[PDB]
Amino acid sequence: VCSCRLVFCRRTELRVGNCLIGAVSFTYCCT
Amino acid sequence: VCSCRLVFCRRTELRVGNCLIGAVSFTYCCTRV
Repeated sequence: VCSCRLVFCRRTELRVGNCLIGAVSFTYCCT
Repeated sequence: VCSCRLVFCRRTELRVGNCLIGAVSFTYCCTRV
């Protein structure tokens, strides 16, 4: 499952891309 | 729950932004209420 986080992904996740919400790039993380 | 979809969200969902994955800009969608 994936989560849009603020900065870091969890130790259980890898960064797959960005989640862009109102001109700000959050970090898209998947297990 | 939120999802990355191609092109359109579902009717019952809120379009909240985009998932940028590799070359593709997907639509970031979340379930309403």
